[PDB]
Amino acid sequence: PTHDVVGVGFGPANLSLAVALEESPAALTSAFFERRASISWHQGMLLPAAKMQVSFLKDLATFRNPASRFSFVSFLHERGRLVRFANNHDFFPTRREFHDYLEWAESKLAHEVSYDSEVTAIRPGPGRPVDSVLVDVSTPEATRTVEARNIVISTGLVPRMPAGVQSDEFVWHSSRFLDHFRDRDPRSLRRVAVAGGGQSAAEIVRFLHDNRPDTVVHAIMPSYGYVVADNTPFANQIFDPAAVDDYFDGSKQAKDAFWRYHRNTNYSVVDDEVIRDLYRRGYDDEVAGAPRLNFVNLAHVVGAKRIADDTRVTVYSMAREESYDLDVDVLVCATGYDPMDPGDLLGELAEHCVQDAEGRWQVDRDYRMVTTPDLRCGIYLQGGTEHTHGLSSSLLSNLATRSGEIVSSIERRK
Amino acid sequence: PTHDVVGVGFGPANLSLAVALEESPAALTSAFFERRASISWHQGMLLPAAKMQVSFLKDLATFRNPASRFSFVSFLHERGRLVRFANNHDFFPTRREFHDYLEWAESKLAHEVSYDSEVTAIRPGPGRPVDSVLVDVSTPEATRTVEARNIVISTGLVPRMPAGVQSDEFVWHSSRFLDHFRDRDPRSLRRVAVAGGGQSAAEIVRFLHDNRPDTVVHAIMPSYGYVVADNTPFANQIFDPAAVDDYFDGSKQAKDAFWRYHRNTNYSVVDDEVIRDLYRRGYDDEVAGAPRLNFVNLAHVVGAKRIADDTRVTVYSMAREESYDLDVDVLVCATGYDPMDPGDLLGELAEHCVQDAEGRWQVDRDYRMVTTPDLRCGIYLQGGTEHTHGLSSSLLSNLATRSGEIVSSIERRK
Amino acid sequence: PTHDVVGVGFGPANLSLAVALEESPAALTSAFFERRASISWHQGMLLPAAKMQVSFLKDLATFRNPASRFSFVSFLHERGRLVRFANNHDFFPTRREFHDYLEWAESKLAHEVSYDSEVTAIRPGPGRPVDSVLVDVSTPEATRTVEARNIVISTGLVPRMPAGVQSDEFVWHSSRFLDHFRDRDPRSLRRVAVAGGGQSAAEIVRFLHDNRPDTVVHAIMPSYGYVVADNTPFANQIFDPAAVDDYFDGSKQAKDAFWRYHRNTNYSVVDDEVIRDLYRRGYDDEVAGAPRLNFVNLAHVVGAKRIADDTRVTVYSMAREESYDLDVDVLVCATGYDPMDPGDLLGELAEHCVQDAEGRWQVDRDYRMVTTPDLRCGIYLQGGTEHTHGLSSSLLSNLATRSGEIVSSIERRKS
Amino acid sequence: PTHDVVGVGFGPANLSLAVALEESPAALTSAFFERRASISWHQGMLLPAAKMQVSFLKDLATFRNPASRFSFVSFLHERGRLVRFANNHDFFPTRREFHDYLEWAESKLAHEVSYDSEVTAIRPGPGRPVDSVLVDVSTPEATRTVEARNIVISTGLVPRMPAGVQSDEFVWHSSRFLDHFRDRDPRSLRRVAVAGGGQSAAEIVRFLHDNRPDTVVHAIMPSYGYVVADNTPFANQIFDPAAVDDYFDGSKQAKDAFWRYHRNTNYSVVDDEVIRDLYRRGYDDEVAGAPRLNFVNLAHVVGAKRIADDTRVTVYSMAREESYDLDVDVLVCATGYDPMDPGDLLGELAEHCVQDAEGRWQVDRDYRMVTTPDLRCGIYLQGGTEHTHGLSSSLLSNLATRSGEIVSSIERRK
Ligand SMILES: Cc1cc2c(cc1C)N(C[C@H](O)[C@H](O)[C@H](O)COP(=O)(O)OP(=O)(O)OC[C@H]1O[C@@H](n3cnc4c(N)ncnc43)[C@H](O)[C@@H]1O)c1[nH]c(=O)[nH]c(=O)c1N2
Ligand SMILES: Cc1cc2c(cc1C)N(C[C@H](O)[C@H](O)[C@H](O)COP(=O)(O)OP(=O)(O)OC[C@H]1O[C@@H](n3cnc4c(N)ncnc43)[C@H](O)[C@@H]1O)c1[nH]c(=O)[nH]c(=O)c1N2
Ligand SMILES: Cc1cc2c(cc1C)N(C[C@H](O)[C@H](O)[C@H](O)COP(=O)(O)OP(=O)(O)OC[C@H]1O[C@@H](n3cnc4c(N)ncnc43)[C@H](O)[C@@H]1O)c1[nH]c(=O)[nH]c(=O)c1N2
Ligand SMILES: Cc1cc2c(cc1C)N(C[C@H](O)[C@H](O)[C@H](O)COP(=O)(O)OP(=O)(O)OC[C@H]1O[C@@H](n3cnc4c(N)ncnc43)[C@H](O)[C@@H]1O)c1[nH]c(=O)[nH]c(=O)c1N2
Ligand SMILES: NC(=O)c1ccc[n+]([C@@H]2O[C@H](COP(=O)([O-])OP(=O)(O)OC[C@H]3O[C@@H](n4cnc5c(N)ncnc54)[C@H](OP(=O)(O)O)[C@@H]3O)[C@@H](O)[C@H]2O)c1
Ligand SMILES: NC(=O)c1ccc[n+]([C@@H]2O[C@H](COP(=O)([O-])OP(=O)(O)OC[C@H]3O[C@@H](n4cnc5c(N)ncnc54)[C@H](OP(=O)(O)O)[C@@H]3O)[C@@H](O)[C@H]2O)c1
Ligand SMILES: NC(=O)c1ccc[n+]([C@@H]2O[C@H](COP(=O)([O-])OP(=O)(O)OC[C@H]3O[C@@H](n4cnc5c(N)ncnc54)[C@H](OP(=O)(O)O)[C@@H]3O)[C@@H](O)[C@H]2O)c1
Ligand SMILES: [Br-]
Ligand SMILES: [Br-]
Ligand SMILES: [Br-]
Ligand SMILES: [Br-]
Ligand SMILES: [Br-]
Ligand SMILES: [Br-]
Ligand SMILES: [Br-]
Ligand SMILES: [Br-]
Ligand SMILES: [Br-]
Ligand SMILES: [Br-]
Ligand SMILES: [Br-]
Ligand SMILES: [Br-]
Ligand SMILES: [Br-]
Ligand SMILES: [Br-]
Ligand SMILES: [Br-]
Ligand SMILES: [Br-]
Ligand SMILES: [Br-]
Ligand SMILES: [Br-]
Ligand SMILES: [Br-]
Ligand SMILES: [Br-]
Ligand SMILES: [Br-]
Ligand SMILES: [Br-]
Ligand SMILES: [Br-]
Ligand SMILES: [Br-]
Ligand SMILES: [Br-]
Ligand SMILES: [Br-]
Ligand SMILES: [Br-]
Ligand SMILES: [Br-]
Ligand SMILES: [Br-]
Ligand SMILES: [Br-]
Ligand SMILES: [Br-]
Repeated sequence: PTHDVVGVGFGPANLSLAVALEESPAALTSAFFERRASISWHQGMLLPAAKMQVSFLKDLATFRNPASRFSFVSFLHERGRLVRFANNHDFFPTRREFHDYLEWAESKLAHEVSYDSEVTAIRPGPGRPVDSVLVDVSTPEATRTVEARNIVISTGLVPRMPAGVQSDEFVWHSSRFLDHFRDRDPRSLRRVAVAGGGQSAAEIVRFLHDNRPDTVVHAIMPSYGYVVADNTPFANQIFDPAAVDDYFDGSKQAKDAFWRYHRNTNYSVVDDEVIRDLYRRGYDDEVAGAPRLNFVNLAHVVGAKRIADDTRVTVYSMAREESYDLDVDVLVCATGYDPMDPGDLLGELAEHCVQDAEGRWQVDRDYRMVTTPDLRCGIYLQGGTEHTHGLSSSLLSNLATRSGEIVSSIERRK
Repeated sequence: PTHDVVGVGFGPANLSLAVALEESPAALTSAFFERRASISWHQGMLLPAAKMQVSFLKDLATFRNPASRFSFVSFLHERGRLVRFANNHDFFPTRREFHDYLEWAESKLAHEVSYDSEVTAIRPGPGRPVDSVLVDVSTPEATRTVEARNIVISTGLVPRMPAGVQSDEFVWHSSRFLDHFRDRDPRSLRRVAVAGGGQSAAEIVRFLHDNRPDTVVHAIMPSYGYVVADNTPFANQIFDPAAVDDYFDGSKQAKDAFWRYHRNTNYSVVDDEVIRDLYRRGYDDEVAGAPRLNFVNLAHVVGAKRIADDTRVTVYSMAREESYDLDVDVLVCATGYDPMDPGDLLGELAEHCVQDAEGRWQVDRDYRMVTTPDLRCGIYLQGGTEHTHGLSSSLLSNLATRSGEIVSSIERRK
Repeated sequence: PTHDVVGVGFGPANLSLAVALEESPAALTSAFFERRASISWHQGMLLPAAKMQVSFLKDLATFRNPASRFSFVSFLHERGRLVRFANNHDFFPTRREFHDYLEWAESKLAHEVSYDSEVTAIRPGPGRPVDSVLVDVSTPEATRTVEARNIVISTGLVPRMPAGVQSDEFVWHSSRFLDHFRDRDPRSLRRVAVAGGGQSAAEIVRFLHDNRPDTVVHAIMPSYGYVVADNTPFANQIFDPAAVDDYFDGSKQAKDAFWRYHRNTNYSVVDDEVIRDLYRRGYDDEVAGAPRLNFVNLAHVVGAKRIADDTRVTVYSMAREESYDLDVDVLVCATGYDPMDPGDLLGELAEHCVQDAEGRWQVDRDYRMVTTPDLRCGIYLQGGTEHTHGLSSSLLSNLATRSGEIVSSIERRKS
Repeated sequence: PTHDVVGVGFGPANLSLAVALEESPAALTSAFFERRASISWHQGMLLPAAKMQVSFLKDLATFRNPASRFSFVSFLHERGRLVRFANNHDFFPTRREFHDYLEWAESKLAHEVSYDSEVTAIRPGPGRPVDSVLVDVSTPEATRTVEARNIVISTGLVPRMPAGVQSDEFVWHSSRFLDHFRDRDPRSLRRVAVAGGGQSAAEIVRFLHDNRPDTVVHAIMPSYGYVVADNTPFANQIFDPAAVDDYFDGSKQAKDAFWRYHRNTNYSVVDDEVIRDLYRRGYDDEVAGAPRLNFVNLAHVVGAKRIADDTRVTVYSMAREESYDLDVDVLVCATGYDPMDPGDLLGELAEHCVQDAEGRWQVDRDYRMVTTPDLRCGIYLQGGTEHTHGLSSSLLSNLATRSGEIVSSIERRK
C-alpha cells in the first residue's frame, strides 16, 4: 500500500500538514511517524512562565482558513476558556497552553499518527522512473518499510553545544534543562552557570532566580547585555506569507540584507518583558544587599571539566583577552540550535538532489527539493529552508500557509 | 404570510440576531426593518481616532460559534488584512473598521434587510388570546403591515440633553457632532464648549484639539477630572455570559452592588489612553505658552441661549455654589443617553405586559417580556434590560450569546 | 527648656517635618517621640513585590525644594544606584527601597529622634492663656514630661477589623500579616481566607499564591471583582498642592463630589498591574487543572470562631442573601483603616478645641486646630484631616508642601 | 589675559561643562564661543511630536550632583510645571521642552557666552614647550585671538549626504528639514521622498503624514522595515559611566563587540512608539482606501537630479539588483551624521597629537588628546570619541559625568 504522502516527525509543522490534508477536498492518503511516545514540543524548556513568541492568531490553520475547526479560538471554546482568554488581552498564550492546543488538535484529527516509530532511512523505491520512496520505520518491536509518492521531512532544530564542550552529567544543553533539573537533589545546585544570551538563556536564569532563593547564577554571554528581540509590526512583516516570496525571489544580496537587518527578530535576542523582569530582579537583590545574578559580559564558555565535586567552566573574556576558571555545580549551555538538515536521512537519495554553488540543497518555492530527472517523487521540507525561504523556516509564524502550499503542490501533481 | 420573527431596527444587536438565525439549523422566517437608508452605527461620532471599547473577539458570533463565517477574523481575511492586523497586536479595532465589518456582514447575509422602513406601531393581531402581532411599517412611498409570531425590539440608546436645554443649530448633542461639524465654516467655531466627563466628551475635545490649531475649548464636567474607565480583567468579567446569570438570579441588593462598584466599567468614564493623550496635549500647550484647553471641573451646564453672535452657556459651579455665563460659538452636549424603552412602540400591547413594583418591565432570562395569558406571541428585547440583565444590555460585549439565546427561545416555543 | 515644636510619632509625615525644620532658616527647637525602637513603616505589609503607590518625585522635600539633600534622587546617588534606577524607567520604587530611603533620611538629620518613647497624654501647660503644652512621654525605664509651644500629631492610620470580628491567634489584621506569617509552620497554612477587595487584600493573596504552591486561598470581597485604582493624570491632580486649596475652600457639596467621584484613587481599589497579575495567575491555574484562588464575590465576612483545628469564617452572600460557614486555617482581614484621631491624645485640651455641626474638629488651612482664645498653643495635624483637607491627608502625595506650610505657620506665629 | 579653559561650540555638551565649572570649588577662568546667535539645538528637526531619547534624569548635572540648581527638576519647579510633569508619568520630555531647559540653564549661568563667534582655527601659543593655545575667533564685525591653557572642542555631529547626492533647492538633509519646509508653499510638496531607516527618517515621514492629508510619501530604506531601537534596561547600561570604563579599558575585540551587539541602541533604528504609530497610520489609510505611505524597502537612494519641475531620485533596488527613477517634488535625505572631527580646527597642533595604527586620535580616559611633550596645553573632546570611549560620545546619556571628569582633569594639572 503506497501512500500519497508520508510525514517524518510530528511536531507543529507536520501537525499543521495533517490538518491541511484533512481540510483539503483532495483525497490523499497519508501516514505520520513520530519517534517519541507522543507530541513532545520542547518539554525540557516548558518553564512555569514561558510564553509563545507568536500570536495566537498564528496557529495551525487560521491564516489559511479563518473558520477552521482546528483554530486556537476553537480550542479555547471547547475548553470553555475563550471568554476568560479574551478578557486578558494578551496575544501570547503560555507555552503550556499551546502544548495542550497541539495535543487537542492531534486528537481531533480523523487519522492516527504512529508514535514510538523512528524513521531510520529513506531509500529509492523500485524502478525507473522512481515514483516512490521506501521509508524505514523502527518500532520498539519490529522494523518495517512503507512506500510513498511524496515525503515531508519535519524533524526539527538540532541542539548545538559550544565547540569543545560535551554534554554530560553536570553539563546540560538547554533543551534538556527540566529533564535534568527535576531529577536532582534540590540543594545540590547552589551554583549554576548558564551560557548564552538568547531567549533560552534568559528564561532559564529567570527560572533559577525565581525557584530557589539561594542559588547563585553566572550568566555568560558575548554581548555587553541582553539584546532586545525586535517584534515591532514592520520588522515582523518578514514573517508575512508575501515576505516569503520577497526573500525567495530576491537576489543573494537581498537575502543577506534580511539576515543583516532582521536576524534580531529571532536569533540571539530576548523578549522585552523577560529582559525587564531580570533587570528588576537584579535591582531588588542589590537593594536587599544579597546579589545572586552575576552577569559575565563580553565572554564565551570555551571548556568544561569535572574536578571532584566541581564543574570547572573555562571562560574566555573578550575584554581581557584571556581565559580563566569558574567553579559551579552545573553548566547549562543555552547556546542554540542548528537548522534541520535532511541530508542525514537521505543517504540513498541525496545523490538525486541538486546542490547549489555553496553546496546547499536547491528548493522550489513550494518547499520541494530539486531533483534529478529520474526522481519524480516529491521531497518536501518543513525546516531546513533558512537559505532558500528565509527566517520563517524554523518558526511558528507561517504554519497554515506553508502546509497549505505543500498540500496543493502534492495535489497538483497527482 | 406570517413571519416567525420580525426585528425592529438594524444595528449590531439585530445584525447578530440575523446571523444567529442563519447559522441555526431551525427553519425560521424573518424580516428586519431599519428606518435609515443603510446601517448607520453612531456615524455622528465616527471621529478619526475613535477605537472600539470592546475586543475584536467580541464580534457578531465568535463567542457562540468560534468558526463563524461572520467572525471579525473572517472579515479581516476576506479583506486581505488579517496578517497586517495581527502584526499590530491591538485587540481594539477602530470604530471606522468595525463599521465596515457590520456592512460586510450584512452583505454576506442571505436575507435582505428592509431599509427606509420605520416601524410606527406594534398592535395585537386578530385573536384571543393573541398568537401574532401586527407591525406597522412606513416607507417613503407607502405604508403597510406585517404579521409575526415573535418580535425583537432593538431600537437603540436615546440621546439625553441636560435638563432645561434643547438642541438647536448652535447647541448639539454629541450623537450629531459630525453632522453639524463637518461643513460648518472653520473660522466660525473658534470657541467651543463641551459638556460632560465621559468617553463622548473626551473624544470630541481631543478631536477639536487635534483638528483646528486655534480653537479654544471649554470642557465642563461635574468631576474634578476625567475618571478612568475600569477595563481590568476581573471587573470585565461582569460581561461574561455567566455574569448575566449572576446579575439576573441575584437579589436587588446584589444588583445594586453591580452598579455601585462597576458602573465605572462603562458610564461616565474615559479610556486610559484618551485621558493620557488629553493630558499630554494640555502639558505641551502650557510649555508652548498657548493654553487652549480649559477644564471647568465640578460644574454642570444648566442652560443655553443664543444672544446675537454668541451662544451663552449658563454654568453652575459646585465649588462656589453659584451660576455664571460663558460665551462660545457652539455648545456640544456629550451628556449621554437613556436606555431603550420598548413602551412607546408597544402602545396597545403594553397592557398585556407585566410590570414590577417600581413600574419596570419584567423580562425573562431569555430576554422575553413577561406577559399575561392574553398573549402568547414573543416580545424580545435587545437593549432596555439594564434593570433585569445588567450592564451588558446596551453594549457589544455579549452579542453572540444573547442573539443565540433568543433564537433558541423562539425555536423552543414554536 | 520649652521647645518650639514637639512631634508625636515618627513616620514619613513627621520625618518630612523634621526635614522642613532643618532646611528652614528659622531657628526652631524641636523634639520627636516615636514609640517603636526605630522607624517602622508598615513592616507587616513589606511583601516581596510591593511597590510604592506614589512617584519617587513625591518624596520628603522635592516639591517644596527641588534641590534638597533629602530628595530620593540624592539617596539614590549616595547609594550609587541613581544610574541603575534611571535605566529601569519606573517611577515607582519598591516599598523595601523606600523604607531604606526613610532610614537614610533620618540618619542624615542633625536632630536625633527619641525612640522607645510613647506619648501617653498631652496636657495644658501652666497659666492662662495657655502658652505651652506638656507632653507626657513614657520610656521603658522612666516617665517624663516635656513642654512645647506647638505640637504636631502624626500617629498614623488605625487598623479596622470587621464589625463582630476580633483579631486573634488565627484571625489577623493585614497590618500584621508578615509578623504572624513568619512565625507559623508552612505546612500549617494550607487554607487561608483573606477578606477585602483593596490593595492590601490583593497583595496578600498574590503573595500567598506566589510563595506556597499548595496553599488554597479564599478571597472574600463585596464587589463582583477587584475595582481598578484610578491613577490617570487628571484624577491624580486632586493630590496637587493647589487641589488642597480647592477642597478646603470648597463647599460641602464640592467636598462630597471629591469623594463621590475620586475616592477610587485610593480606597477599596487595586493597582492595574496587581489585578492583571492575579488574573494571569488564576488563568494559568485553570489551564493546569489546579485551581487554588477562590474568589468569593458580592460577600462580607461577618464572624469568626475557632473550632478545634479550624477557623470558621461566617460569610454573608449578598447574591443569595444568606450566611454560611467556611473553614480555613487563618483568616486575614485586609479590611482597611480608620483615620488618625487626635482626640484620644488630647484629653483636657479637647475642651478648647472647636467642633463643627457634625461634631468634627475644625482645622485651619495650615493644618492647625481651631481653638478658643484660652489656648494659644499650636496643635497641628498630619493625618486626620480627611474632612477638611481631603484625600491627600493619609497619603504620601503631599509631604513636602504640607510640612513646609506647618513650619512656616509656626514661624509666622513665633513672631 | 590667558583663560584656564576655552570651549568651542555651545551645545548641551559645553553647556554641561559650563555648569560643571560653576559648581566646582576650583577657581577656573573660561570663555565659550558659539557661531550661532544663540543656543540652537537641532532646530531643523524640532518637529511637533518629537521626544527626547534619553530620560529627564539624564540632564546637565544630576548624575554628578543630585541636588544641582541646574537639574531638569529645578527647571520644572521654576516654571511651575514640576507637579504637572510628574502627573504625566513620562520619563521622556519633548524636544521642545528640553530646548527650553537648555536656554533656561544658559541664562542662570553666571558666565556670559559669546555668540555670533565662529572659531576659525586653533594655533600653538608662543615658544616651546607650548603652554597655551591661540584661538582665532571671527565675529560679524571683527576677528580676534584669545589665549588658553586648555581647550574643549564640542562642535557636534556633521550632516552626511548619500554618496553621489548633493544638497540643493529640492534635495534637503534632514537637519535642515524645518528650515526648508517652512518657506515652501503647501500645494507644492504633494510628493516627497525620504531616504533613511533611522529616527530622523521615521519622524519626518510621520510629520508629513500628520500635517498634510494629501501628501504622498516615499520612504526609502535598506532594511525590509524599520528596525526597533534597543532601549531595554541592560542595553541602557552601555551608557552607564562605569560602562565607559569597560569600553575604554577593553581590547579592540571587546570594542567591536559593543558595536556588533549594541549599535542598535542608537544608530539606524527607530523608537518603538514611533514605529507603531506609523504602522497604525498605514493600516488606517488602507482601510479608508487611500494609501499615501509607500515603503520602498531593501533600497538606497543613489542619485538626484532636477528635471523641469520634478526631482528625479535614482533608487537602487537590492531585490532586483537594478535601478530606476522616482519623480517627486522634494527629496529629504535623513541619512545620518558623521562624528565630530577634532582635526579640522587643529591644523598645526595636529602634528603634536598622537595617532594610532589605524590613523585615529589617541585619547585618554579623561577625554584629553594624547600629545608629544612639545604640547603641554590640554585639548579635550566632547564628541569624536566613538573609537576610544564608545557609543556614548554624541549622545546625552553621560553629560554630567563627562563634563565633571574634564573639569577635574583641568584642575588636577593646574
Ligand atoms: C523552547 C523553544 C520554544 C519555541 C521554539 C523553539 C524552542 C527551542 N520555537 C521554534 C521551533 O522550531 C518550533 O516551535 C517548532 O518546534 C517547529 O516544529 P517542527 O515540526 O518543525 O519540529 P519539532 O522541533 O516540533 O519536532 C519534530 C519531531 O520530529 C521528530 N523526529 C526527529 N527525527 C525523527 C525520525 N528520524 N523519525 C521520526 N520522528 C523524528 C522529533 O522527535 C520531533 O518530535 C518557536 N518558534 C516560534 O515561532 N514561536 C515559538 O513560540 C517557539 N517556541
Ligand atoms: C459613539 C458610540 C460608540 C459606541 C457605543 C455607543 C456610542 C454612542 N456603544 C454602545 C451602542 O449601544 C452599541 O454599540 C450599539 O449601537 C447597540 O446596537 P442596537 O443594535 O442595540 O443599537 P443601534 O446600534 O443603536 O441600533 C438601532 C437601530 O434601530 C433603528 N431604529 C430606531 N427606531 C426605529 C424604528 N421605529 N423603526 C426602524 N428602525 C429603528 C436605528 O436606526 C438604528 O439603526 C458601544 N458599546 C460597546 O460595547 N463597544 C463600543 O465600541 C461601542 N461604541
Ligand atoms: C501597607 C501600606 C502601604 C502604604 C500606605 C499604607 C499602608 C497600610 N500608605 C499610607 C500611609 O498612611 C502613609 O504612607 C504613612 O504611613 C503616613 O505617615 P504618618 O507619618 O502620617 O503615618 P505612620 O507612617 O502611620 O506614622 C505614625 C507613627 O507614629 C507612631 N506613633 C503612634 N502613636 C504614638 C505615640 N502615642 N507615641 C509615639 N509614637 C506614636 C507610630 O508608631 C508610627 O511610627 C501609603 N500612602 C501613599 O501615598 N503611598 C504609598 O505607597 C503608601 N503605602
Ligand atoms: C534631531 C536630533 C535629536 C537628538 C540628537 C541628534 C539629532 C540630530 N541627539 C544627538 C546630539 O548629538 C546631541 O543631542 C547634542 O546635540 C550634542 O551636543 P554637542 O553639544 O555634543 O553638539 P551640538 O551640535 O548640540 O553643539 C554644537 C555647537 O557648536 C557650534 N559650533 C560648531 N563649530 C563651531 C565653531 N567653529 N565656532 C563656534 N561654534 C561652533 C554649533 O554651532 C553648535 O551650536 C540626541 N542624543 C541623545 O542622547 N538624546 C536625544 O534626545 C537626542 N536628540
Ligand atoms: N518561550 C519560547 O517560546 C522560547 C523559549 C526559548 C527559545 N525559543 C526559541 O528557540 C530558538 C533558539 O533560541 P536559543 O535561545 O535557544 O538560541 P539562540 O540560538 O537564540 O541562542 C544562542 C546564544 O548563545 C550564545 N553563545 C553561543 N556560543 C556561546 C558560548 N560558547 N558561550 C556563551 N554563549 C554562547 C549566542 O551568542 P552569539 O549568537 O552572539 O554568538 C547567543 O546569544 C529561537 O527561535 C527562540 O525564539 C523560544
Ligand atoms: N503597596 C502599597 O503602598 C500599599 C499596600 C497596601 C495598602 N496601601 C494603602 O493603605 C490604604 C488602605 O488600603 P487597604 O487595602 O489596606 O484597605 P482599604 O482600601 O480600606 O480596603 C478595605 C476593603 O475591605 C472591604 N471590606 C470591609 N469590610 C469587609 C468585610 N466585612 N468583608 C469583606 N470585605 C470587607 C472594603 O470594601 P468596601 O469599602 O467597598 O466596603 C474594601 O474592599 C490605602 O491608601 C492603600 O493604598 C498601600
Ligand atoms: N527625537 C530625537 O531626539 C531624535 C530625532 C532624530 C534623530 N535623533 C538622533 O540623531 C542621531 C542620528 O539619527 P538619524 O536617523 O538621523 O541618523 P542614522 O541613525 O544614521 O540613520 C541613517 C539611515 O539612513 C540610511 N541610509 C544611509 N544612506 C542611505 C541611502 N543612500 N539611501 C537610503 N538610506 C540610506 C541608513 O541605513 P544603514 O545604516 O543601514 O546604512 C540609516 O537607516 C541618533 O543619535 C538619533 O537617535 C534623535
Ligand atoms: Br519560570
Ligand atoms: Br506574532
Ligand atoms: Br468560552
Ligand atoms: Br544535555
Ligand atoms: Br522585496
Ligand atoms: Br495556502
Ligand atoms: Br473587551
Ligand atoms: Br490576510
Ligand atoms: Br443635535
Ligand atoms: Br480624532
Ligand atoms: Br469658565
Ligand atoms: Br445659582
Ligand atoms: Br446571555
Ligand atoms: Br447561545
Ligand atoms: Br509579594
Ligand atoms: Br504619583
Ligand atoms: Br549613581
Ligand atoms: Br493582628
Ligand atoms: Br475647584
Ligand atoms: Br511650602
Ligand atoms: Br574673551
Ligand atoms: Br534613558
Ligand atoms: Br511646580
Ligand atoms: Br534641486
Ligand atoms: Br540641506
Ligand atoms: Br510631528
Ligand atoms: Br567588560
Ligand atoms: Br559600526
Ligand atoms: Br517606487
Ligand atoms: Br565619563
Ligand atoms: Br564627575
